[PDB]
Amino acid sequence: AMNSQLTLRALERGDLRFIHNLNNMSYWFEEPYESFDELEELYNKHIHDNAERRFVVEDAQKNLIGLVELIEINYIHRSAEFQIIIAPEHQGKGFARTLINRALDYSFTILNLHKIYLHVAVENPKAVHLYEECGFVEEGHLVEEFFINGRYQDVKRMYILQSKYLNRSE
Amino acid sequence: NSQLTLRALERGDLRFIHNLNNNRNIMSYWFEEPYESFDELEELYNKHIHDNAERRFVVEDAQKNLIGLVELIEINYIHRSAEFQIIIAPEHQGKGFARTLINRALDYSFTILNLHKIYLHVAVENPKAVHLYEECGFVEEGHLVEEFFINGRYQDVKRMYILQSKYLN
Amino acid sequence: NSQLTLRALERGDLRFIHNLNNNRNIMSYWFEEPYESFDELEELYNKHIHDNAERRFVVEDAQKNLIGLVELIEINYIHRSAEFQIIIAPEHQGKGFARTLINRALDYSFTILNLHKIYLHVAVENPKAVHLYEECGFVEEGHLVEEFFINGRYQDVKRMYILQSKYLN
Amino acid sequence: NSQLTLRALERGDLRFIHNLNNNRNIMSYWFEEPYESFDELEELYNKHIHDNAERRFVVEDAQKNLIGLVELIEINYIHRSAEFQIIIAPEHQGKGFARTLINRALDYSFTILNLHKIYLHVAVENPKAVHLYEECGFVEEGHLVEEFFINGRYQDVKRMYILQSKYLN
Amino acid sequence: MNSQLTLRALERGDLRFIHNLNNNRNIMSYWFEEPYESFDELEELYNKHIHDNAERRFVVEDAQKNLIGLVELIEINYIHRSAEFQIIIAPEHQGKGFARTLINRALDYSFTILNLHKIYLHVAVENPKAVHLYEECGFVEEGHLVEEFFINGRYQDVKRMYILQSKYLN
Amino acid sequence: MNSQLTLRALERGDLRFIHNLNNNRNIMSYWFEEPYESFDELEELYNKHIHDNAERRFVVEDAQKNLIGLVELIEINYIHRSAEFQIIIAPEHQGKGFARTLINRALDYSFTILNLHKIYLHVAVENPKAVHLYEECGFVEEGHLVEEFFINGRYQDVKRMYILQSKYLNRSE
Amino acid sequence: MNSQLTLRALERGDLRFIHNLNNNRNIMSYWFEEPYESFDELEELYNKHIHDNAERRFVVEDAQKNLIGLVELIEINYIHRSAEFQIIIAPEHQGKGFARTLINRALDYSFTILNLHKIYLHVAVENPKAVHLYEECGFVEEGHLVEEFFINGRYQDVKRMYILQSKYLNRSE
Amino acid sequence: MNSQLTLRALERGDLRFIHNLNNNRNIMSYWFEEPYESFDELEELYNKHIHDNAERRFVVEDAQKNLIGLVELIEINYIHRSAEFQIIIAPEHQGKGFARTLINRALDYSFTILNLHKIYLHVAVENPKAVHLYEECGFVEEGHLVEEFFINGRYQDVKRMYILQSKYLN
Amino acid sequence: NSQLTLRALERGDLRFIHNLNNNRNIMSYWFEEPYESFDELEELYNKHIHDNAERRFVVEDAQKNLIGLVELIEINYIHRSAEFQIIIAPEHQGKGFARTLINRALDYSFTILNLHKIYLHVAVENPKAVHLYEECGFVEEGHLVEEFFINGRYQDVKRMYILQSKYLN
Amino acid sequence: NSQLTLRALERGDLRFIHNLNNNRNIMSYWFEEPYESFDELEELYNKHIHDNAERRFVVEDAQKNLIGLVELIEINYIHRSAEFQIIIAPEHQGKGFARTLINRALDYSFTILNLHKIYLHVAVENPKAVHLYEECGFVEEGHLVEEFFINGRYQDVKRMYILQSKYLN
Amino acid sequence: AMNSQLTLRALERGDLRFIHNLNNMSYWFEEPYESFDELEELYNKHIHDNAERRFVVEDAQKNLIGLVELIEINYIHRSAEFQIIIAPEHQGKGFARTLINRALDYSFTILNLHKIYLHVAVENPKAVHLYEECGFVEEGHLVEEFFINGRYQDVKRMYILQSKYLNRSE
Amino acid sequence: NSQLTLRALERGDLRFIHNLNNNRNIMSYWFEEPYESFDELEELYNKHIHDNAERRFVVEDAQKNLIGLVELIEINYIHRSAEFQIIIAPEHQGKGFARTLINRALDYSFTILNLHKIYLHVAVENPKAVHLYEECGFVEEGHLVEEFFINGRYQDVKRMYILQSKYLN
Ligand SMILES: [Mn+2]
Ligand SMILES: [Mn+2]
Ligand SMILES: [Mn+2]
Ligand SMILES: [Mn+2]
Ligand SMILES: [Mn+2]
Ligand SMILES: [Mn+2]
Repeated sequence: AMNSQLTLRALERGDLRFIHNLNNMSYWFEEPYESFDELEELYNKHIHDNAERRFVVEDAQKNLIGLVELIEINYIHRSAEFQIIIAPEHQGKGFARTLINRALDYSFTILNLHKIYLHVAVENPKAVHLYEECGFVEEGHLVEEFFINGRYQDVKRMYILQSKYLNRSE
Repeated sequence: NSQLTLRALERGDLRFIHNLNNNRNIMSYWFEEPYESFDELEELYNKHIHDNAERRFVVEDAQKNLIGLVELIEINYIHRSAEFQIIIAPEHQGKGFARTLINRALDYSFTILNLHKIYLHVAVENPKAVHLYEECGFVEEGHLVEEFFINGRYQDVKRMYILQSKYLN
Repeated sequence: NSQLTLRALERGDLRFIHNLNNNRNIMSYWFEEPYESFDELEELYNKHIHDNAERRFVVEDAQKNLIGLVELIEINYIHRSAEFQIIIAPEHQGKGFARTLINRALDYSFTILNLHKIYLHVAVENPKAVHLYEECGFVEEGHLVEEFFINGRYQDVKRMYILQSKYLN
Repeated sequence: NSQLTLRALERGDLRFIHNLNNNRNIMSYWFEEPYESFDELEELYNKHIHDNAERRFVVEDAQKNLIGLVELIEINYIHRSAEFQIIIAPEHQGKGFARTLINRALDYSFTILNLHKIYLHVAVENPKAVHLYEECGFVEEGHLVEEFFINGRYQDVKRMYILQSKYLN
Repeated sequence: MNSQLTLRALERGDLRFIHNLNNNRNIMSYWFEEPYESFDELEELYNKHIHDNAERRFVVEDAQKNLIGLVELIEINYIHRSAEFQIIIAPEHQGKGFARTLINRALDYSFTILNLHKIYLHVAVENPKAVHLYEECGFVEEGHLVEEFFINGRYQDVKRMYILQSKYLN
Repeated sequence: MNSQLTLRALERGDLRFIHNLNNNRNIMSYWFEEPYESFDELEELYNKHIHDNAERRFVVEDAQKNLIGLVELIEINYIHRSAEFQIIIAPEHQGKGFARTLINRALDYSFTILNLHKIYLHVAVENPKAVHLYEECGFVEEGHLVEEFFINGRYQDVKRMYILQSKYLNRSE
Repeated sequence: MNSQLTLRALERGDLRFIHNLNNNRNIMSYWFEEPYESFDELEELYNKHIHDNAERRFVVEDAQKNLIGLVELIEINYIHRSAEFQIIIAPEHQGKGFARTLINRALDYSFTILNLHKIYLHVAVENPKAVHLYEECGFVEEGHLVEEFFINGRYQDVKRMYILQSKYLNRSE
Repeated sequence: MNSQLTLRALERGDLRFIHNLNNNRNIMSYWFEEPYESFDELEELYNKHIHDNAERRFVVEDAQKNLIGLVELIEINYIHRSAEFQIIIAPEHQGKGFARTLINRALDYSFTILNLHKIYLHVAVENPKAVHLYEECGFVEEGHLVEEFFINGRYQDVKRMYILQSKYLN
Repeated sequence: NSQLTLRALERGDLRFIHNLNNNRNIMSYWFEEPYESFDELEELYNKHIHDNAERRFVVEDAQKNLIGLVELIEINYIHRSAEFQIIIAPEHQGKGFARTLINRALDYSFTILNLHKIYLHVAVENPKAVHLYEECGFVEEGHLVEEFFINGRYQDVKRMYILQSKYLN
Repeated sequence: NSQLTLRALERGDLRFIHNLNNNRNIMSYWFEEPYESFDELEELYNKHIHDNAERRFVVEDAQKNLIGLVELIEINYIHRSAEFQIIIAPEHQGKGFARTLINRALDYSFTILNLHKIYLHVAVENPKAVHLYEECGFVEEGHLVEEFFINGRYQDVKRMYILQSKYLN
Repeated sequence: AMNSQLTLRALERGDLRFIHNLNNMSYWFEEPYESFDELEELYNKHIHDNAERRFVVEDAQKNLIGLVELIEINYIHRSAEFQIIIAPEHQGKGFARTLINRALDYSFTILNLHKIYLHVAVENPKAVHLYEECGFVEEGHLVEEFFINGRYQDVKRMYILQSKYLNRSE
Repeated sequence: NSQLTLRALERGDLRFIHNLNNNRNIMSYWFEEPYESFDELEELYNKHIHDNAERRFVVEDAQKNLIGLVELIEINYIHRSAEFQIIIAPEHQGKGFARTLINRALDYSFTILNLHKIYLHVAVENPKAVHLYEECGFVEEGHLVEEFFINGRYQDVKRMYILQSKYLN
């Protein structure tokens, strides 16, 4: 209900600590990093690169809630992959749908992308169902795609198109 | 209105420009490069300090409150033309400052930069703004079809111009 | 016409581009920066090699003769638009190539770059050119007043556009 | 087929890669950056020489004729996967080299790089290619909707994979 | 009042004052023949030309260190031994009789320290009182430049006036 | 003859010629307001100012590509829209009547391509023939600069002469 | 008094003082043969020449750390083993008898630490009191340079005075 | 012979000749007050000081382009308007009467082009014939520098001789 | 003596080093380059931070008072030798520290750096110092004639060495 | 012991690392480059930030006291091996933390980095350390003769290893 | 017998092709490379680095025979690892012992190292025996150290000391 | 002997210097940095072109054959001293050139550089060389014990000097 006070803002240098705290292997523009020091240098290097865009999510009190990321952005095919990360202490408060809507809205009314896709573990059917409710549809079931917790797991690939998100209600 | 001033934009004004871009909530550009992050804006600012293709001015009142921004872009010094954009901070909209800012901009453009022509774009769906520009002496020279993707759809804009010869009489 | 090809511009083609600019005898630009000397053109070329705001193609025949140039400029990948200019070498003007080149340019723009809109400027005093563009599907969206200083006086130009939806159907 | 060899790509092979890109006539990429001119390709090459994310092999015969190219991209060394593309030079298409190249690539991927999975994309509108990949042991894991803008329209592609366990048994 | 006016070499800390002088005057200002508007541009042009001898500047102060004005020598040529001189007095100090004193300080510097041969200046034809003041200080008209400067919405004529080292020293 | 004179933008390969022109004249030459003497200094000043718009130069060639002379615009200011012009003809081509043609080419460029408002030049007071030539091409004296230049052992006066875009373009209208 | 004068190598924090000394003297000052006027130019010339051995400078302080003056060696050549010396005392400390002491410190440094062979200086012909002071410290006139320097509106002559290491070190032996 | 001698600005292609002149002369040579020995060092000092105006050099050629000598102006000061002059004639061209002509060319350049006020030079006290030649060309002794230069195993005295622009021009 | 420690020199110690050089009143060197100003010393320090030809240590007591400096220079890792210099601050001279410092330096040189030989120079006119070095195991290997210009005249110095084999037994 | 944690090393930890190196009092290395001063360590740190060959973890308790350091060096990601060193701060030596740290390191090495082998070196003259490692599951694979010059003499060290298969069963 | 004509020379840029041909995963200063282009850049980067030293082996006719490498050189411990690689076409001609002697001689009479060690596959007992003949002694048997041909293999670590190689005959 | 000349070393002589180092077969240094590869020598050469601490001269005959090298190193311009080394190419040894080269070097050192003292090192085991130096006026000032590791063992060298005052009489 009280998701009204969540704001998105473009990621900046001061947010790197938070990003570092969030990851428990991460990448910055497809380059791996572990230390905050490496992340700092990778950040300076890619500041003008348009292949990935990030937004930190804050509440009215400026607490850092989570992160919205678009990666693999291609401006000819007009597509991007989307990932959302909510800080542990803010999980389970119902913010996810709101953040997903903000991300799609940005992608489809500002960047003018045509398609957005994402990956979700097959073993997290609750998350899969949440994405289906937000209008995503399964386009793939990737077999043994990611090595997580000691074994290769399958993931769903789900997408939504700009035409669908914008004209859903017409 | 009499106490509104223009001053050349400086690094310390960038936070304000960044705030104007967040509230406005469309993609903003610095020397034709889109920016989102304050850090990207700051780097684009340092890179183009010596570039004359765009010039910007902040608008302040007698008390130094930041009112808005005046921008000249696509400046070409052979054809002597430029595009003009004006942005008033939300809290200062509706107070009658617009005409004043437009006059300041034209005055600068035509009595200091010595430009020949100034043009601007205004949404077709904002006929009040179109009418305001017509009152300040601008005339429609084009109706650009599906020129800008704004708020989820391609929109048409009027292109309006005024010439130095007209303004200087 | 069937044997005309477009190929991405390369450093070795700059001599040709420079020759086209001399006979045309108007101020030429490379990424919105004016140039006159071959050396300035070469340096602007090296500087903008990775810049996606402009794309150029040389036109060749089956025998590799250099026919002309196709340029897309002001490319904006959010609004998905670009401005188009075409230049045919003097000795190849009047051979019927223009329509073919225009089609190749639109095809590239709309089936490879995935742009939404392409526009161009054409002198009002060249109504034959205007008519040719109308035949290829372009429509006037503006009549720009005293937009360009050409041959000693400010001239009006038509601004003409075509949309991807129209060209693809 | 027995006499086909793979060799790690070097700067001298860039001409060949550029030639392959012209015939295919869709936008090509070098480490996810698009390029059209040989000059752009050469610069992107110098820039990514130390980058592990993509690896390429040129295919030659006993006489050193250039047959084609094998590319692994989006290589991830933790998940141990990569995307595979194969490009055969026009003059060598239809001669039965494809299956051999595919086998060489899988062998390399699975017995030398020690990858776990190899996947590829194939246009839904090219069912003969899809069928060939199914014969080589690939299986469909996705049907990507309107994934790529190719020839004026968004097209669907199949995503097909093969696992190291399957190929090695 | 006038005996206590001093010239001192312009320094980085004075640029704010120079910027304020440019805002009040409200015509396009130049630094090493490059126009500037923003304080940032002025500061970068200042850093870039610190070792360039084609222009030299001095701030004018009183006994209490109030900033009175600026003296500039530009187009300095050390073979022909000439330079252009410009003087700008802050609004609040105009009309107080400082000008003649500043002009003499500038000529003294030019002719007894830099060893220049000639100093010239430009003065609007529409400011005959200024022209006459320069004539009183020993300058003579050598040209009447037609529509030389676009100032305040129109091309204006300016007098070009000069004085020679031999005249000022004898 | 004069119909066949062409202007082209100066390029690096023309610098030898420019250097030769400077040696014959035998007075101090400048490139972007910096004096130069050696070819090497000229070449480095050329590389340094390639993208600087305050000066523009053109070499003059005939139908056979012989190098005839040089046209320079300096002190170009794009707000006031003015520039200084200098023309130099190679010794062996002086006295063939090319000057007026080159002056027309320069004015035409300045006023129909760069869109400048005013062009001025300096001419030695002791070269009244040159002053007269400039007056015929439409220039008018706007100053007589006293002891402006140290040339050949003494300070000399020069005329400053100008012409406006309105006059050159619309004289006939 | 003079026993308590110390020399120390010039440092960045002393540049304000050097700048103040230049303003009072009111003639053109140089740093590594480059003239400077603003503090900012002096600071950049200082940063640029930090590792340049052609000039060396020392500030003079008293027991209380007040800044008294400056000792400079310039044109140092380590093959010919010579250098030019200049000494500048702050106005408020002139006339207290410090000069001879500073000159001795400078000679001592030059001849017992740098191992130079010769030290020379310039003194205005119109400052015969200074010339006499230098003669007392062991310097001898080796030239009377005619119209060498343009100072205060006219070319002035200066004496050039020198002293050799052998004389300063072994005079007493 | 002498009417056909020309001065031209030194260029990179002349450095081999300058290096040969330094080897034959067999004393330590300087470029912008820095000693050089190797051609490589000379070439780097040349590149580094191309835009430095404190020294200017000219090679002397005959009608057939044979390299005759070198004319150098050093310690050029554009406020006091003075410079030091050095002339070096290639061994095979010494004794042919070129010197006076070269000296006049150098003074002419200095005084009718650079607009200098004074030119001075150094000449070994042990070469009174050279001293006398300079006196004939209008130079006057202004100093006798004691043990100024360590040359050929010993400190040597040199005369310092000067000439003024007013004298040479009148 | 037991409470004297050696620690690797750091930027914050440069003031102390500079103070030692002023009272000693002879030309000092940093990596064979002479210095006088603190600023020159600081720049030489930044430049040679990774240079292994010289190593320095400050000597402190239990209370962290700065006692002196130990320097190894001309370090050659093939011949395995180095030159040693030791400087004790004026106020700490005559307290018996010298022998202790010499032992610490040799210990470092021979048990950590693994050098084979350490040598030093000592003025012939300081026979007390020479005798102290002989007591610590050094032996004269040369009497260098007029090696150093010090206090207005060329002075002879003894060169004294000790070998790792001797110190370790 | 239960409350000991490992945390990836950062720039702010360099002081601590430098303190550990002073107490050990033998030559220390950062990516195989020796260092003594904090300044050298800081420069070597900046230089190797992107280098994968060594990884470090600081050990803290619940209250954030700095206990020690765990280092993996000579990491090879193909052969999947690394050399391990552990350093405990003097004040925490002898309190029983060692075995716990060793277990944490093996666990990390074998369940997170997926290494195959971990080896270490231990002085032959420190048989209690050797015995402790044998108890933790390491086995001698070499006795390296006169491998390290430590405290004035070349000393032998045991090389001890443990394999992932052994630790995980 | 005719090993007398083998020469060692320090590796230089032109030898990189040969080094590239020799490797069938290699490293340059412990940094991995595959392409010749990467090797070129790594070469430029480490030219002044003393941690590794390489020598190419040539015959009288300048054929490239092989490579001698010292790596992990530490100048405090005074040790290094040695590797020798003979080009396929030159294997089996008896050159190895000669190259090993050249390497030890260099290491022990020029670099002044104290110890040299090497690694040899346990499954290549012929090579192990050759090294024992040249004076090396086993100091370790590394268990499952290297993944070669589809499985982890054991390797011997063998060393020789300077004192032994130099005084063997006394 | 009369026709032997010195000339300042230049880049084109480096191959010769490299050849001299290969035949001599001991570790060579350039500005105290050891070099082996021609590429390392070339980079050290470019780096120290402006460094005055060492000066070198090649020796040529009338026919331009390269005879040898004269080097002054450790040049100090305050103490006015330098170390001298001379190397004659193998094929030119034994022809009586040595005395001549020594005289050329001393002459340069003492009549051009104005040095005060020149010293050199000569193996104790080469008494013929020692005697030659004594004949040219040098005197032993030291017998350095185990100073250089040459040919597998530490060797002693004589240090010999001569002063400018002596040579200039
Ligand atoms: Mn990707
Ligand atoms: Mn634009
Ligand atoms: Mn100017
Ligand atoms: Mn000087
Ligand atoms: Mn290692
Ligand atoms: Mn040394």
